[PDB]
Amino acid sequence: IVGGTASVRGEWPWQVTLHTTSPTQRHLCGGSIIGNQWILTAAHCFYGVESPKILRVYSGILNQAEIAEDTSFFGVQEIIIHDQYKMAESGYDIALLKLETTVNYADSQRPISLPSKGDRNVIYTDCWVTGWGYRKLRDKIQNTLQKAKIPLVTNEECQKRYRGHKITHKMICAGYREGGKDACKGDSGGPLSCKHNEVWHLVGITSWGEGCAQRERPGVYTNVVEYVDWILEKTQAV
Ligand SMILES: O=C(N[C@@H](Cc1ccccc1)C(=O)NCc1cc(=O)[nH]c2ccc(Cl)cc12)c1ccc2[nH]c(=O)cc(O)c2c1
Ligand SMILES: [Cl-]
Repeated sequence: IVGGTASVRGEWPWQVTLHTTSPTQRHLCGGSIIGNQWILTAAHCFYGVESPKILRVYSGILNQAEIAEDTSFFGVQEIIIHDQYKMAESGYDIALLKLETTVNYADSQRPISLPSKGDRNVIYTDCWVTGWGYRKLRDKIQNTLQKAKIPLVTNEECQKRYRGHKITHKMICAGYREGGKDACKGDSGGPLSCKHNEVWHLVGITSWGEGCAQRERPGVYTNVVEYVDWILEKTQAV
């Protein structure tokens, strides 16, 4: 996260840190708890991941220092990537992780509500992006979960800012005209969370951008409301 601040413990209790054990253990991506056995994240996080067996999900984490070899984690039973996903910049950057055990909800870890299809008209004015990513384009993974308030931009505006890309209605953008605050490397798969009427929704998934925090380069997020049928369909049994 560029231009953000340290979070309070438990203010983002849907936020997970997804780790890989290969070759040694490190943070890979963000993700959101959406159900007792379900993390929602970005499809591009699994480039070159051959097996779900090298994945570990940590919940209720503020600082990465909390993760040691004795720290408990959720194993991943199944990675489900959207079958139309080819790569982040051309959309469909959405994946589900089916955990091996279920999350026991608490003030430290519980789920975020998916957007309603009826919410497509709501103008959100209280949106935050969170993560352990870089504080600038060349940098490293941060210890403490950062947060940044960032206004959504319209798809017409965002399209103007990426004339070499096709910014579709299944993408949503957010950023300042002058830059300054943004997601950056390490943040992807994490939530773009918008509070409306005292209720938080999972409006987007951190996907990509050109650079981090540049002027006239909004962050691009998976537009979650566009995938509520896909999520329902994929999270059923057998
Ligand atoms: O590059 C990373 N993530 C990329 C995506 C990715 C994920 C997994 C493997 C390869 C690449 C990212 O966050 N991508 C999102 C992203 C990148 C960027 O440069 N600018 C942005 C501007 C706006 C928005 Cl919304 C997103 C971005 C990434 C992930 C985990 C890491 N762990 C480490 O221990 C050390 C790292 O250096 C590291 C880097
Ligand atoms: Cl472009």
